[PDB]
Amino acid sequence: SDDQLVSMSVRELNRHLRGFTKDEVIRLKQKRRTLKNRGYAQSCRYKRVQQKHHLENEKTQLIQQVEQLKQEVSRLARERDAYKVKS
Amino acid sequence: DDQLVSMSVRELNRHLRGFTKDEVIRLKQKRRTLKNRGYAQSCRYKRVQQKHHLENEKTQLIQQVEQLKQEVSRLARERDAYKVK
DNA sequence: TAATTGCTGACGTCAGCATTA
DNA sequence: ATAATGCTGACGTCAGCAATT
Ligand SMILES: [Hg+2]
Ligand SMILES: [Hg+2]
Repeated sequence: SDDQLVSMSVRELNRHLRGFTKDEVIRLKQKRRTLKNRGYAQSCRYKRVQQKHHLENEKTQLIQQVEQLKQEVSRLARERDAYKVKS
Repeated sequence: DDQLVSMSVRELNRHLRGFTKDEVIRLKQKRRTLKNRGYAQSCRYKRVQQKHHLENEKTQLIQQVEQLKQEVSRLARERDAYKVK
């Protein structure tokens, strides 16, 4: 079965490929990789979405960090201005 | 041939005039399939370009928060100079 | 009221690079 | 040294949307 093909032990599978011709063995060995690849690619898509968002979220954080540091610059500059004049 | 993707509407329709309905259906599809193959290549290109622009966007920020930190720690000592005076 | 076009999200394939058994 | 596994970049199909024809 397709499902059973994807799911069995490295050994369990070998002990089940006995009667099948050698060229045929490879076809199903390729089928196992191909099938397993279908799974990996899916999981990769999810991960990529997570990674896309993460970078997006970093950017958000860096921007508010920029605002806040600018807001600090300005106030530290108000104090320097007022103290510069008295001095 | 596969340069079927090349010929324009006007060029193409006239090319089609010889063929049967069924043949037309087949060729028109191969065209969209071919045309789409190139479209996909475009979407990938367009994507790397804007993937980069984003990398630069972050890099310019990671540094912008440096001159800002340095600018504040500069204004710290400069404000104080006129504070202590 | 169609058809064609261009683009993009999502998939499944395949090649490569490690990592693991 | 083999074989298998998982992940990922890039690709080609296909669907379905938007905007032209
Ligand atoms: Hg990924
Ligand atoms: Hg794109």
